[PDB]
Amino acid sequence: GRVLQDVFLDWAKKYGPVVRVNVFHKTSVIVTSPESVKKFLMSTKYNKDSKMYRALQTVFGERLFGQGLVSECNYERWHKQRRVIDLAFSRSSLVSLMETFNEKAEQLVEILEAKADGQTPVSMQDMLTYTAMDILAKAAFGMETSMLLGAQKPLSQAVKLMLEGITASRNTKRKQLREVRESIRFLRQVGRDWVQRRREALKRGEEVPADILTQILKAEEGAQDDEGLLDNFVTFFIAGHETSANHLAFTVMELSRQPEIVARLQAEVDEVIGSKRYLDFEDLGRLQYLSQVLKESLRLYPPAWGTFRLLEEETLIDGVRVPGNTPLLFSTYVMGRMDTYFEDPLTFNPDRFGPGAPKPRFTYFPFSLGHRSCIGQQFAQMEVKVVMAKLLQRLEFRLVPGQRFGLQEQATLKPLDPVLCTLRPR
Ligand code: HEM
Ligand SMILES: C[C@@](O)(CS(=O)(=O)c1ccc(F)cc1)C(=O)Nc1ccc(C#N)c(C(F)(F)F)c1
Repeated sequence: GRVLQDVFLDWAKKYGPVVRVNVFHKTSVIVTSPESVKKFLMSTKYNKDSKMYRALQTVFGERLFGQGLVSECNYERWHKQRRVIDLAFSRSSLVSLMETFNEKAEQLVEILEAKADGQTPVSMQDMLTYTAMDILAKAAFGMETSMLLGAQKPLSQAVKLMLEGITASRNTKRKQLREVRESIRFLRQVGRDWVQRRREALKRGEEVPADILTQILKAEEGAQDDEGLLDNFVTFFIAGHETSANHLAFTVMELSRQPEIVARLQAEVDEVIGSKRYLDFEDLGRLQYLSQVLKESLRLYPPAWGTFRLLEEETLIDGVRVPGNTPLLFSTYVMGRMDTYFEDPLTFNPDRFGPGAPKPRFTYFPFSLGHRSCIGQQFAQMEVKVVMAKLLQRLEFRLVPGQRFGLQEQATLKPLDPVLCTLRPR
């Protein structure tokens, strides 16, 4: 259960802060000094490398993320979508999402409580993925997928294959090619239909609370076809649930072998929310220790391990001449595991993020940094606190003997094993 990132870690440690590599069968330079991270990520002068993102824009010759918000590299084209889409992420937009967050988390916990007999194995990876998908579908596009309740099996199956498609396409077979193409076309069709269903409600003068769909449509205002829209549809559908689910899955997985931390987490949910059923916005800020545990989870287990920038002009980086036209790779996974940046890096220790501790300085970036940072950071941090808070209040988890703690790389990092647990009530 090692990943290509673990090899980059070995080389960063051994060959220093500037290392030429092969990723996606392409030359790049991995750059792992905090000073280089600041200089390149913190300036609008450096932009994403279209070359490295082509594997999201299209897969197996089927259009996927296209020139959506993640995969668009040109600053001006990106800046135009971002300025608009940003509105759906205001403090007030996010406050409004609390209900969706509580509703899905509650439904999750209820489903789990029904299986909490200590004998039924439950894939926490699958359940968390269904939750995150149901949350995203509702919060972003105003649709109920009810995957938690067994619905939309074809859609979840389509996301699954598509993800494996992204996995096979850039790294490594007859049916897979067909399945993946079909899955990508199904996803884009799903988006067609949900855009239509929104348009027809609007056509009949119905009222629509501003959301992500509202701003994606709005950014597509004046285009002859809606292919840009479906790009942004698939972008958010995927990016707005997969990393959250992976992050939750890693956190649950790790906590199963951290009883003392669970005890403090439990003690904390009690003090701040009690046995209350609904979490208020202001409740989130007070779950400070849960916050540290999630931060520490992202340090060791970042679903999105890093990012690429195009270095346009030959530049000196930490004493090494790097030629112009070179993709720079930045890895929060790598830096998180280097003892030069984090003491005893392999130890899961949430006190690293405790009150009074200096904040890691450009050595930790699970949502990236600068202008290309994650638009959904706060959205994500909120949903996962809501979900974990409810789990911690009501349930205890035990990993099914034989479950491993390792990682795998699909389109993101996620647990190698499905996180099979048996459940008991707290
Ligand atoms: C804990 C979960 C999350 C983490 C770890 C996370 C991680 C990241 C990272 C590292 C970036 C940079 C990608 C790159 O440079 O190529 C990114 C991009 C972004 N993610 Fe997130 N993300 C998560 C949750 C969310 C959610 C919930 C949303 C949507 C609701 C979302 C939407 C976005 C989008 C659209 C981008 C592109 C931003 C831009 O270039 O303007 N993510 N995410
Ligand atoms: C194809 C690849 O899986 C591989 S990668 O190793 O070149 C890579 C991983 C993570 C990155 F942030 C950037 C690149 C990939 O680009 N995945 C990727 C990148 C960003 C995002 C975001 N946001 C996602 C996500 F699935 F949408 F979350 C996947």
